[PDB]
Amino acid sequence: KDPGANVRVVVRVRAFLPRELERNAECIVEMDPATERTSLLVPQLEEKSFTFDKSFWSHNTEDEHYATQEHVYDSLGEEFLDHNFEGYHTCIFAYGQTGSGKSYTMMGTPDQPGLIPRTCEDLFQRIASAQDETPNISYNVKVSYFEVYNEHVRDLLAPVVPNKPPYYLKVRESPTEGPYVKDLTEVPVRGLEEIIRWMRIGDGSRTVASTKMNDTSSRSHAVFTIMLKQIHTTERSSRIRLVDLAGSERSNINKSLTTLGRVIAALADVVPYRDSVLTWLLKDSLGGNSKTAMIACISPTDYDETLSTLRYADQAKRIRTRAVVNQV
Amino acid sequence: KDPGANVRVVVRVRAFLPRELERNAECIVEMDPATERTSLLVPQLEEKSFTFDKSFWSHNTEDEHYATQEHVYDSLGEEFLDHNFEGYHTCIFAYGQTGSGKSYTMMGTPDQPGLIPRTCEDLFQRIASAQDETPNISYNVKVSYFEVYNEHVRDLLAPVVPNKPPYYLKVRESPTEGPYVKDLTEVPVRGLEEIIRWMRIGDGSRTVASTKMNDTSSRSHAVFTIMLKQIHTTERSSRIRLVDLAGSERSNINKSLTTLGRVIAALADVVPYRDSVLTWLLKDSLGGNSKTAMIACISPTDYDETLSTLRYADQAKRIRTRAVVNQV
Ligand SMILES: Nc1ncnc2c1ncn2[C@@H]1O[C@H](COP(=O)(O)OP(=O)(O)O)[C@@H](O)[C@H]1O
Ligand SMILES: Nc1ncnc2c1ncn2[C@@H]1O[C@H](COP(=O)(O)OP(=O)(O)O)[C@@H](O)[C@H]1O
Ligand SMILES: [Mg+2]
Ligand SMILES: [Mg+2]
Repeated sequence: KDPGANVRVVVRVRAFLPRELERNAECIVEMDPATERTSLLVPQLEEKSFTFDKSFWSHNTEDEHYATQEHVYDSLGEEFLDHNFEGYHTCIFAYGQTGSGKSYTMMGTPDQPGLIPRTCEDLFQRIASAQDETPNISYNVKVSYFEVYNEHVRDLLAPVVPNKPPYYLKVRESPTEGPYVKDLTEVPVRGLEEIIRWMRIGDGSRTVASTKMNDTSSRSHAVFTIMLKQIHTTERSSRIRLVDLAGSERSNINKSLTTLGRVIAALADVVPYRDSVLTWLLKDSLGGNSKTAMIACISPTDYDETLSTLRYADQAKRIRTRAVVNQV
Repeated sequence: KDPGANVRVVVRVRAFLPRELERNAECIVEMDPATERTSLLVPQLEEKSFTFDKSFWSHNTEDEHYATQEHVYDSLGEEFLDHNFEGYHTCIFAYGQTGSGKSYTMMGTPDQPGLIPRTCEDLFQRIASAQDETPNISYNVKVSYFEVYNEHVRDLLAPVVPNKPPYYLKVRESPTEGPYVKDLTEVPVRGLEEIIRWMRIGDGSRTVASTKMNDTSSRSHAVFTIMLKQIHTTERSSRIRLVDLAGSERSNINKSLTTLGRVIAALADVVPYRDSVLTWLLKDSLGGNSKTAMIACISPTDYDETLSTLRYADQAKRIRTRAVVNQV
């Protein structure tokens, strides 16, 4: 009786890590194959159940209801890509503690490819296939990619130059298409190959964690975005926003990830979109004209951290967006 | 009775892949903890033993003689770094079929770090520690990084620009310090953090495979090189060469990896160094002034492809280099 999309919410518990494996480390998450339910168990102060649009069990290979990367795409990813081609603005963000599997989910591995390349691959096949199915229609892909870190935005695709003075982009406002980053490089991409190249580039340009030997900063959020324009004399374009958020564990190096929580809170139970760069840039995706999905990633061992992730996810089911179809 | 270093040869069999795992896929490699022996078994035309400087069993976690990434470094990597700081030119190359674990070994994972970052970390700790142990001495690190692909050399650290006309560097010859790449960017690096940044950049700049969704070209060789200069009014520099070769399976897109074989062959049982770009640039690491290691990577399932890798590794034991200590 009103037109609002609910934020699609989905959880994915990952497999034990060698570190934990070592410890005969306990597992405190259970997902029902049938009901889409996730249960936080009590390790040997209480047991909690939740229901989500999907509860992805990616914790044990040999389980009957195991959820592969392909299976995650096939549920969430693909359907959202449909919406994009039907001219919706899409947005999927991975949220959860560091090491919960946000990056694995979104990006995955060379031979374990996650949401993003999946989408890319899917996308281009469609375009290719929509040649002789619909020859008076044709497509046009640009990709852009940036991370926020310490309330600073940097263009992950921009060339980088030794004796580095790291260079930050400005955030400004389309009176019609929301907030955006002033001057972010957007790169026309003709194929999978080309796209997944710029993906790889941008990626190795992220902030390096100094805590691991060899990692991306656990406190950097990254936004990969595919703008997709369909031309028929007349054309319209949708934009695919795909986000790998900074870990959630219990300018300021924090502001963004914490005030994000404040937003989701506002939108369920003045939304403080502008109290942070990330939330301001995603203002539209979290309540503007966006078909939007949250993927709560959870560790199978961490009790309070998982309980938090879950609480948010639960709270985020209540958010409603005003998702439309674009045209010019 | 003559001063030649033997090429150090080492092999590492990796764990099954999920794909193989699926198949109850057979395992045909066996390493003796005690003797450094590797045996190619007969699947259920013959059984073949070999001995190497080390035979790394990285195929099953719960095994008593399992070889971690850390343990691979602690054998090969460290000793070699020692040689570097003593002023030797080092070079370690990974060789084997695609998917054998070359990249995993050399580079590894964010939380599975291989040879390279390990080396970088070790290196910088030494320098840090050699502050107040030896304050009249101090160090100076530059990193450079390039891949060869289709007999083309490209500067993986050079900035890259949209509407990309991919840009190839030239090969010219130091009448004194061998072959080298004319104008390759070398980047002074002040810390672990700085170096492993530039590693990540260069990396995401490699050629994209179009066979996988999301991968580096199985046919690109990458040469990561750390030039380390020790200053005392007087200084000298050694260079660490770390190589992730193109796979070995059954300008021309092949020339390099195949004529490499022809070289190793020449040096054991006119060495055709210049018949390819790769072998010409490594001319020096393969028989010049270089302490040098080969790491043969092998799949635990692939019979002929492993037998070939092994054949070469066996043959490479015979190579002797003319490894010195440098000074100016
Ligand atoms: N769903 C999964 N199943 C098995 N292993 C996983 C899964 N997700 C992540 N991993 C592994 O766990 C580690 C942490 O994953 P990562 O995606 O970096 O977490 P985060 O992005 O939250 O830091 C990585 O080694 C990753 O490969
Ligand atoms: N030693 C190992 N133990 C367990 N898994 C491995 C090992 N080496 C490689 N793998 C996995 O096998 C796959 C192929 O490894 P990779 O290094 O890419 O081989 P190559 O570089 O020869 O293509 C990767 O997913 C890698 O993470
Ligand atoms: Mg991550
Ligand atoms: Mg590789």
